[PDB]
Amino acid sequence: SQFEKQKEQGNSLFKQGLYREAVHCYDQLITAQPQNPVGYSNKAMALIKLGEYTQAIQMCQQGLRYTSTAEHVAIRSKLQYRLELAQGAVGSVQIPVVEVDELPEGYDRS
Repeated sequence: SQFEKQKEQGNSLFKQGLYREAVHCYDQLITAQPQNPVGYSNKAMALIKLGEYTQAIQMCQQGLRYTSTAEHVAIRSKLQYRLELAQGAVGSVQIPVVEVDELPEGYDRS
């Protein structure tokens, strides 16, 4: 029986820029024992990273149910912090980290 092993082994994947795998690395906590907010303190940060803010808020309000104690004194406010920003990014973009652009097909050829 384990929990932190599968989750921590994807904390890097969440930071590699391939977030689709990183969602799929924190979902097993919400199914192994959802009685812990940490399962909603990393998925709740990778769903937003693809653009699924709509699903991230549906996880923030399901992790704040498990921060009733000092074992999660910061997660108690990190799911709120992201909820407090998902309602302004589910249809807008002012915190991008992987956006891209090209030339106007008329640049100075240099």
